[PDB]
Amino acid sequence: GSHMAARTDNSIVVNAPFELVWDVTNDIEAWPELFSEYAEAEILRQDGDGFDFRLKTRPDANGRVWEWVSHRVPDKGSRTVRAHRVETGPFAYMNLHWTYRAVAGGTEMRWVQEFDMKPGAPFDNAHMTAHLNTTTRANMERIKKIIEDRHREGQ
Amino acid sequence: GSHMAARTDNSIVVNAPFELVWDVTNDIEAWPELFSEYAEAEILRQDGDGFDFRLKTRPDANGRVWEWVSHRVPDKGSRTVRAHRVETGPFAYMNLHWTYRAVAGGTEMRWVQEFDMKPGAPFDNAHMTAHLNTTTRANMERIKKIIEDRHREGQ
Repeated sequence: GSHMAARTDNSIVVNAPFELVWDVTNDIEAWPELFSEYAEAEILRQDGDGFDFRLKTRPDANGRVWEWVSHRVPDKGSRTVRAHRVETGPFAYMNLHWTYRAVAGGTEMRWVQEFDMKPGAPFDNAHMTAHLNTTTRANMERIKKIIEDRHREGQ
Repeated sequence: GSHMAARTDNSIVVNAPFELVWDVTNDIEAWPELFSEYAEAEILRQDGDGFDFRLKTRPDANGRVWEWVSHRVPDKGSRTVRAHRVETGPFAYMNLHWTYRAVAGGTEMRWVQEFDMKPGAPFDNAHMTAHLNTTTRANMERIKKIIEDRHREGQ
């Protein structure tokens, strides 16, 4: 039979210039602090064009933990980032696309995820879509707050 | 006439492994967030063995702001970092030495600063010593808290 793939599309404006928002959000070493969702973020190797890194989440409200490896390709020149899952997990596939658009007073981050769950996975498209929206919004809001706070150079 | 140079010696134990404490404290991009004292931390160039970077403080209680360039040389293999001021400012000289010692449950950071103020500088050895101790302790405590918090992988 046929079915539709899943997708998430979230945005948030960070009151800081592109350079800072880009540098912070792409500083993998800081991810476990920047993202409340990530317990670990380990770069495994630099595939030249991009890199492969392992991510592991902090347990969610139910105690579930996710861990996977993804190939990430940042492209500062194009103010864009793309990545996709490479392991055999519940996701048939999962790819990401981040854009950083200049707006009055800051940078608007837009994160898009396109995926499809394997049949029988603990989470189906509907459930995972809800889970990802919740965590993504939480992550983007924490990141906004952290960046804007460090961006203040006064007292 | 003769006089004695100044020195500060501060320590704090961070409940995290060397790798994490080292990586975080040497991630210059994160300094404006890690250190409440730094408004900016910009790497200017990589002098091969080390690098030169510009630092600018957030105003202190009196509204005073410091900005300087220093040559920093991290040496992970030796678990040590050394740096020194290169500009013509109120400091006749200022050099730093950080050590990371393994202790039960964590890493003890020890930061030592050796310096001497130029005569006529707004701050003399005594005043600057007090200022540096206050800010250093504040910085080390914030860093301890941040690292230990991100180090927790549970809920």
